[PDB]
Amino acid sequence: LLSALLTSVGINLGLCFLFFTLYSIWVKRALEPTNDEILSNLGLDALVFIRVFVFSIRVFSFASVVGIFILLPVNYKSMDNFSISNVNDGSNKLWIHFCAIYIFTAVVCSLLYYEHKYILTKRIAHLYSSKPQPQEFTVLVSGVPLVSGNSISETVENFFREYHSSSYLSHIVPAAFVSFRTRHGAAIATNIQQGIDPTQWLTEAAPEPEDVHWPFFTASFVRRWISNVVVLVAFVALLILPSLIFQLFLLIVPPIMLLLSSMQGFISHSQIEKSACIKLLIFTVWNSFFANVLSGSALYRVNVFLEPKTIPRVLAAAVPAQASFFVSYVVTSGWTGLSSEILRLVPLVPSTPFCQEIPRILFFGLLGITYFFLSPLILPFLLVYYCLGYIIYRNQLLNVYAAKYETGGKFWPIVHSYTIFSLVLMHIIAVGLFGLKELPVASSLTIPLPVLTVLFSIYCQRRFLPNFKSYPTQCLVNKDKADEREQNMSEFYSELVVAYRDPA
Amino acid sequence: LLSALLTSVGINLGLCFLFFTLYSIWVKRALEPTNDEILSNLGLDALVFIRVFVFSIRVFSFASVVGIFILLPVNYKSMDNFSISNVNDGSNKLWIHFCAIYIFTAVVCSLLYYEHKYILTKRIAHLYSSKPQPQEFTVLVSGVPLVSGNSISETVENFFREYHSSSYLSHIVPAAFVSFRTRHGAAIATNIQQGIDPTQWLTEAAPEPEDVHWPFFTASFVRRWISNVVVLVAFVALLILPSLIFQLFLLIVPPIMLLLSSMQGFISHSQIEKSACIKLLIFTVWNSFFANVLSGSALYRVNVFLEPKTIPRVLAAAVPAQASFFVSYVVTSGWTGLSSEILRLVPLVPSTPFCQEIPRILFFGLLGITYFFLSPLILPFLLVYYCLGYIIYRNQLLNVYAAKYETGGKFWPIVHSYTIFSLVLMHIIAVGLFGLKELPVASSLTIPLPVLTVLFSIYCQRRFLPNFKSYPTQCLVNKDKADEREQNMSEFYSELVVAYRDPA
Ligand SMILES: CC(C)CCC[C@@H](C)[C@H]1CC[C@H]2[C@@H]3CC=C4C[C@@H](O)CC[C@]4(C)[C@H]3CC[C@]12C
Ligand SMILES: CC(C)CCC[C@@H](C)[C@H]1CC[C@H]2[C@@H]3CC=C4C[C@@H](O)CC[C@]4(C)[C@H]3CC[C@]12C
Ligand SMILES: CC(C)CCC[C@@H](C)[C@H]1CC[C@H]2[C@@H]3CC=C4C[C@@H](O)CC[C@]4(C)[C@H]3CC[C@]12C
Ligand SMILES: CC(C)CCC[C@@H](C)[C@H]1CC[C@H]2[C@@H]3CC=C4C[C@@H](O)CC[C@]4(C)[C@H]3CC[C@]12C
Ligand SMILES: CCCCCCCCCCCCCCCC(=O)O
Ligand SMILES: CCCCCCCCCCCCCCCC(=O)O
Ligand SMILES: CCCCCCCCCCCCCCCC(=O)O
Ligand SMILES: CCCCCCCCCCCCCCCC(=O)O
Ligand SMILES: CCCCCCCCCCCCCCCC(=O)O
Ligand SMILES: CCCCCCCCCCCCCCCC(=O)O
Ligand SMILES: CCCCCCCCCCCCCCCC(=O)O
Ligand SMILES: CCCCCCCCCCCCCCCC(=O)O
Ligand SMILES: CCCCCCCCCCCCCCCC(=O)O
Ligand SMILES: CCCCCCCCCCCCCCCC(=O)O
Ligand SMILES: CCCCCCCCCCCCCCCC(=O)O
Ligand SMILES: CCCCCCCCCCCCCCCC(=O)O
Ligand SMILES: CCCCCCCCCCCCCCCC(=O)O
Ligand SMILES: CCCCCCCCCCCCCCCC(=O)O
Ligand SMILES: CCCCCCCCCCCCCCCC(=O)O
Ligand SMILES: CCCCCCCCCCCCCCCC(=O)O
Repeated sequence: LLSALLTSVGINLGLCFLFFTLYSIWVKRALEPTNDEILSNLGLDALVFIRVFVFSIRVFSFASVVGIFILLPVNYKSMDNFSISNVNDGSNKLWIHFCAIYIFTAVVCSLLYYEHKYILTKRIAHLYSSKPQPQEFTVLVSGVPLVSGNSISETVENFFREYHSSSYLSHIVPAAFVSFRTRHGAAIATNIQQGIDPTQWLTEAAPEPEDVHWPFFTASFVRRWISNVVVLVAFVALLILPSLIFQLFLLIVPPIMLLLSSMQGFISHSQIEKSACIKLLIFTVWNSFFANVLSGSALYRVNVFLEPKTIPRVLAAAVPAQASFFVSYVVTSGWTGLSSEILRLVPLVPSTPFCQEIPRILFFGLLGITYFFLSPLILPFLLVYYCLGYIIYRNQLLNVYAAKYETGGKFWPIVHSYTIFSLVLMHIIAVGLFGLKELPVASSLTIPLPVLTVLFSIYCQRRFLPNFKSYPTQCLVNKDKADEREQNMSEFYSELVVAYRDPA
Repeated sequence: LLSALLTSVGINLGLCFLFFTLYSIWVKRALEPTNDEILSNLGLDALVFIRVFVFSIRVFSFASVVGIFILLPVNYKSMDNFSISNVNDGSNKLWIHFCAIYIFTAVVCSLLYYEHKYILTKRIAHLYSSKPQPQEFTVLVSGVPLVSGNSISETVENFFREYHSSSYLSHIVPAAFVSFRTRHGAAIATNIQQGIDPTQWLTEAAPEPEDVHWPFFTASFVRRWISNVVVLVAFVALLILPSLIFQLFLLIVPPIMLLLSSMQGFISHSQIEKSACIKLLIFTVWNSFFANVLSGSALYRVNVFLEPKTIPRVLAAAVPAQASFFVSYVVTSGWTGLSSEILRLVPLVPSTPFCQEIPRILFFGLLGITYFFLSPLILPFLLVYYCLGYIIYRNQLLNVYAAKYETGGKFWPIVHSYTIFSLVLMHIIAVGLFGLKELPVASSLTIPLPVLTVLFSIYCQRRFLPNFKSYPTQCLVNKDKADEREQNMSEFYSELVVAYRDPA
């Protein structure tokens, strides 16, 4: 089998060039800038995207070295002879895999810990050095009460003038954009329930003026609730070398998810794309990983996940068999993805690659973590993909893309949570596998690993993640005070008050 | 069997009097006061307690009438001949039970809707008419940073003076009680993350000065985290007519749960008792309902709940058989509970009956809802219990109890959530039972009932429940402004600043 896999790779390389030819009928410039240049020139989303690649390179450089030089010779010309499945049942060499599963997990968790601190330092620093933006001082208020004898405008200003008299500026219009004097003031309007009735006078931080999903305002509350039901139904209906054809059809799914999320009741394109990103993560895990591992009907797969006590064995006995599939998958989707982006085949639309690429990076990471333990020969393919991606994307972000919004580093929590999922899924597989390999002690001793990993995640959920949703009082106050001395707020406020005028 | 059940009731009545005799070796006065007198004289917790009884009386007066005059004759001298189990398999009379399950559920949900509105009206009104209390303006800050060259006191005042300069008053002491000028000010300190690091400068509204669990402050953060692990372990270890003996041992469980919760890291006796209340709800559901229904070992019961697709049949086939058990249980625990309280056998300690009685009321409600559908003859026993309870407790709250704290109506969310659980469990049983009774159409059509019930619950979770955790800006501001005209805040503040002095 190894020579067939190498042949497949050669075929895919040949296809790459044939497609470039049909279409027609940089490294130093990408790598030299440092991360501080990325934060100043592109911003936090670009920086997180790059750090996701760095994280993956570190995770898999480690995994590749251990996988290839320590575990691979234990496991060991078919691909299978290099997998854990070639280890004798009951073997004490499985304790090497056991140590590796805790060390690898500890390393991944350590790397996540590091990235959380790194990214937050950059995020707090970004706030302190940046200029004030209209979206930082503006709240979108919705569910404005219908008051006889009064317009929506009158209802909104009376509410905010009465309850936020020290911070209210002005507003524009059953919803309105309300401006505040300070970031802290806006935080209060969005963090503390406003009216007696919590389902009205709803507050959310405003998106950028240029990122407002203006069609949002067309629908009434009932009308948009009806549409979000339709979106969910359509999403589920969507969920429920010829492999190239498969990949080519996957290339149109992101557009589907975006148009689908656009009618779900979001107020911004950032939310629509983030929502589509999440739908793609769900979609890819279901339609690529579980669909190929748990081969069968959609009903069969659903029934598998209704019986938790058997999941470890269903996956431990199903996943290893797909290692050769996934090498092909990664190579095909790898070059399809990278060539598609270089040649701009998608618009031939999101202003950034995040919606479509974060799910590719993360899906590959799922396979990397899962197969480090089970079949290490996948790891060098993933490592090459990530290294090429890193070079290519540093160039594409600097010279090709033109983001129409900034979301701080709000994609980072996706990466964290998805990574914990990848580790936990792998741990579940390992528990099941040590069971199948007749090493029940390891199977039992590995139960605490998912638990500690989840507790680690919870620690991070309480310790780091809240700062990606909002900034704390200490931070916002220090900046509001700095702005009072450093920024010309008397002009900022004149822009702020008309920033959200509907440009029509 | 019916004559044996009547004999058992007669025996229990005889035992009641024998026990009163050994111990020794009002209705108009309880019922005449209205709910406004309860709110003014006893407060919101007493009012909620009474409304829980009113809710149960209305739920079971309805259920008793339908159960006894509509379903009972359909079902129909053993007790079993009056149960749903006596209905022919495949019978169209099961559509009566089917209609009754939706009507009953709609009625219970309607009654919950009503109570949520009623209770909140009383809660908002209570806030507007009451005098300011020290606990409304005080925040307990914990996780105060260790700063070289500075005391904890210095660290706390510098943080609040710098970030809450418009509202800070004073504080007393790795934790401190910090006072604010307004309720809104305190709300900001407790609702918005304070420091950069969310695990430090933690803020929580202070409990009453007389309700502070002072031992809390003895432990360091690590030391109390160690203890809460011990509490969980001890709790689980506790979880894992001779029926009187059983009930008598259950009477010591509340003391165990209270001492157990006292070392878990709570800051007040209100939290300890509420925590114990929750542990008792968990304990009773596990050790009384599931232990008797799912007869077997603890491991067996745990395994039952690891297979969701079979739960409906395991319970549908197990619960109906216990109807005679539960009639005896309700009668025995009913008189044991009421006589124990009248004679003060528990102190021969909580200042109120809430910790111990809310779980009795709610457990009985679980049985009422479950057996309305399956065996209606239980319902009159529950109805008598609730009616006697209502009379007895109105008297005990007015003349016997002396609460050492006020928690608003914070027990109400327990009642809501527990009630939704009771309805959902009953719906699960009904789905399983219509399956067992060969009426698969009803089994299928009942699936939406748990779903709508849960969506109703979610609606209430967003619509009503947040107001039981805190008051909204509109409410707090209207009151802070009223206090500026109506209350002598210049004296309140002098009491506020020393209110939490450790009385030692
Ligand atoms: C059998 C298949 C369908 C299982 C997949 C479901 C679970 C295990 C995975 C798939 C993708 C994941 C999500 C991706 C993005 C986000 C946004 C963040 O703000 C909170 C967590 C959250 C919401 C993740 C939690 C867990 C998740 C929902
Ligand atoms: C077998 C398949 C379906 C995987 C197992 C699913 C369960 C047991 C595990 C795997 C990883 C876990 C998640 C890891 C990260 C986060 C982010 C936070 O915002 C909420 C909790 C949340 C979302 C966890 C919930 C439970 C979780 C989804
Ligand atoms: C098989 C047995 C162990 C099942 C029992 C577990 C579930 C179904 C029940 C038992 C008691 C219930 C709880 C009682 C009190 C409260 C406090 C409130 O602020 C939020 C909900 C919450 C936390 C309830 C949610 C559901 C609950 C946890
Ligand atoms: C068979 C036994 C174990 C019962 C079934 C358990 C599940 C499916 C259901 C029954 C009732 C439900 C609960 C009803 C009320 C609340 C209060 C809110 O604060 C959080 C959600 C929460 C806590 C729900 C979560 C899920 C729930 C616990
Ligand atoms: C198993 C032990 C060996 C471990 C070897 C680890 C090597 C890691 C190399 C990571 C290089 C990442 C460079 C990122 C540069 C950047 O910050 O953009
Ligand atoms: C197990 C065999 C492989 C050994 C490990 C090889 C590590 C290769 C990755 C080095 C970091 C490259 C970072 C990307 C930018 C670049 O190409 O310079
Ligand atoms: C293998 C299961 C456990 C997973 C969790 C491992 C987490 C390890 C990282 C946390 C310790 C970080 C210590 C940093 C100290 C410093 O600041 O120098
Ligand atoms: C028996 C089948 C098991 C699989 C069930 C999968 C359920 C996943 C539901 C989506 C959870 C993520 C919610 C996203 C919230 C958001 O938009 O930020
Ligand atoms: C065997 C199947 C089990 C499936 C378990 C699915 C668990 C879904 C968890 C949803 C998490 C949603 C978190 C949102 C947090 C946020 O709002 O930021
Ligand atoms: C307080 C936080 C607790 C977190 C617990 C997270 C548990 C996630 C599931 C991982 C363990 C699954 C093990 C199944 C073993 C089996 O039953 O065969
Ligand atoms: C039952 C034990 C669960 C432990 C799971 C790991 C949770 C993370 C522990 C903290 C790691 C960071 C240590 C440095 C703390 C500091 O100096 O701030
Ligand atoms: C088969 C899996 C079903 C899902 C149940 C297991 C997941 C339990 C939830 C764990 C995440 C808890 C997130 C809140 C953390 C916190 O307390 O701050
Ligand atoms: C099945 C249809 C018949 C329904 C009959 C319902 C009778 C309900 C009686 C409830 C009385 C509750 C009195 C409570 C007094 C109070 O507010 O304290
Ligand atoms: C199905 C047969 C029973 C018929 C319904 C009987 C209703 C009895 C409850 C009436 C409300 C009593 C309220 C408690 C205070 C009191 O006793 O006056
Ligand atoms: C049987 C499943 C559905 C359960 C949910 C039923 C909820 C019914 C109560 C909501 C409607 C209340 C209308 C009140 C109108 C008014 O204010 O007069
Ligand atoms: C397989 C066994 C199924 C039973 C699992 C029961 C888990 C119940 C855990 C307690 C949930 C309630 C949390 C209370 C939070 C609070 O203190 O307010
Ligand atoms: C078949 C077994 C299923 C068991 C499912 C248990 C679900 C537990 C839900 C816990 C709810 C905790 C809500 C706390 C809300 C709050 O903090 O106020
Ligand atoms: C958006 C909120 C969704 C709420 C969904 C709540 C579902 C709770 C479980 C009740 C239905 C259980 C039916 C099991 C039927 C079976 O599989 O045999
Ligand atoms: C898929 C449909 C789910 C419906 C579940 C019931 C949720 C409650 C609906 C609102 C009931 C109250 C109606 C009165 C509204 C008002 O006038 O304020
Ligand atoms: C076998 C049961 C396992 C538990 C999974 C079913 C319960 C799903 C959670 C439903 C409650 C959601 C509470 C949040 C409501 C909201 O969005 O505001």
